[PDB]
Amino acid sequence: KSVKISDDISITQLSDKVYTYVSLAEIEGWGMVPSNGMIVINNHQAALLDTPINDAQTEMLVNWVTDSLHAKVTTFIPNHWHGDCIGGLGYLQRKGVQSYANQMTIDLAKEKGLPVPEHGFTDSLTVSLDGMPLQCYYLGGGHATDNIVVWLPTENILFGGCMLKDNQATSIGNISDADVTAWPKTLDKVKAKFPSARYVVPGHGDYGGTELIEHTKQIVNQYIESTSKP
Amino acid sequence: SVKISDDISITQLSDKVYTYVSLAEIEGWGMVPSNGMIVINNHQAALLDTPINDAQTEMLVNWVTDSLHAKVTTFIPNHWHGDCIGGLGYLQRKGVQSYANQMTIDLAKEKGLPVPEHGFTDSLTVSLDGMPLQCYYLGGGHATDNIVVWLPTENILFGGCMLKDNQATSIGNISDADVTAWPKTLDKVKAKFPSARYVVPGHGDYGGTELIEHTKQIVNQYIESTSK
Ligand code: NA
Ligand code: NA
Ligand SMILES: [Zn+2]
Ligand SMILES: [Zn+2]
Ligand SMILES: [Zn+2]
Ligand SMILES: [Zn+2]
Repeated sequence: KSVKISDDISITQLSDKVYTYVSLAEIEGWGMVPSNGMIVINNHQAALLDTPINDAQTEMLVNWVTDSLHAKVTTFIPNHWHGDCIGGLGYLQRKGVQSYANQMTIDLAKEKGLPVPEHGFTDSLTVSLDGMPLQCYYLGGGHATDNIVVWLPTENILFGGCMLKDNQATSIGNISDADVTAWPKTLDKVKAKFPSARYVVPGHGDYGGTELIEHTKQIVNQYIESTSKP
Repeated sequence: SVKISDDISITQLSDKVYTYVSLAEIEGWGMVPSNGMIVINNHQAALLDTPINDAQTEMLVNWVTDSLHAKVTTFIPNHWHGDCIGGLGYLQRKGVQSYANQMTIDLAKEKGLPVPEHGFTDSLTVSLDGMPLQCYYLGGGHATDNIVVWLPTENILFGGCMLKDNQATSIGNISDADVTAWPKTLDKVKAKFPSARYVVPGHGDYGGTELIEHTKQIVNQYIESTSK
């Protein structure tokens, strides 16, 4: 599977230009919790999709991109406003990395005093990494009201983020910012929009293929039934 | 209105916004003036539409540098026509970053024209070092991919070529127009920007929100004069 690049960070290469990382960080009362993200590389320029929970781990990751990939991190896109998405944005901004996100994520970050991504979109936005398309789509609420997905057309790889659960997952998880009623519909749109997905990376846990989508949908619907009757 | 050169003049609309008019010849029609915008924040500038060519674009960009002491770092074209992206080649050679309707990008690619970098489909708010540049695609009009750029902190709308100045009587170049969709787009624009202080068209004098209704009338009148 992966390769360690820190005592807490491991990385898995999915394609010549795409890698997915696993960042482990302690969360009070849950021990070391892993969160996923992506590193996309084109012409020695890199895009980081989600940051680890803090600056320190984000800096480790970016230093690896420089030291081992000989790439400069120029681009950043977060899945949503949670920590496993923008926990390291303060460091990236100190470093001059440009950012793009769902306009909803920007409003939420501003409202909450968190580091704020620069450019906001409402429907879709294809960020060009020196000619390589990183297609960002907001298809509706799910795990978080502002959650988006990032599709890499040239690679057939989808970083669906936290709205998607890994195959070993059995619970809906943290729903404090979720839109459980919209969530199954959002998954339906994801399924239909990216039928050629070869790799599908969730916000936490092992990546897989398109089955993660149906897997997640069953979890949300089971959650809905469980908390509705009797 | 200040003269930048014999073929380019610029008018300041607010502390942070300027509108330029550059004159270039259209094969078979003579000299035609086209409009664009210069928005400035913390010595960084956004150019909305470029003159018809690299030469004129470079002239304008050096003036922003020397007279306005701002560096152009950002670019947004109204659509794929020359009066929007004619000087994109030069801008890209200068390291200027660009955002545009995805439609504009696809059109520029299929035509072998300079291609903007980042494409959006509904709306996009570009941050000029904190100053918002709100871009919206509200439907086809003068061109199928035409958008508008709203400056919320200024109440200034660069509507582009989908809008005509007050003196206009004709619909103008409609070779890439979506005439039947156009009035519907103007309705969407009207409902969306009732607070406009300045409304700048792709060609002609800028005015107020009245250019939107005026244009709707021109497009409708056109539809009539060709249906008798
Ligand atoms: Na993440
Ligand atoms: Na123009
Ligand atoms: Zn989350
Ligand atoms: Zn998460
Ligand atoms: Zn045009
Ligand atoms: Zn025009």
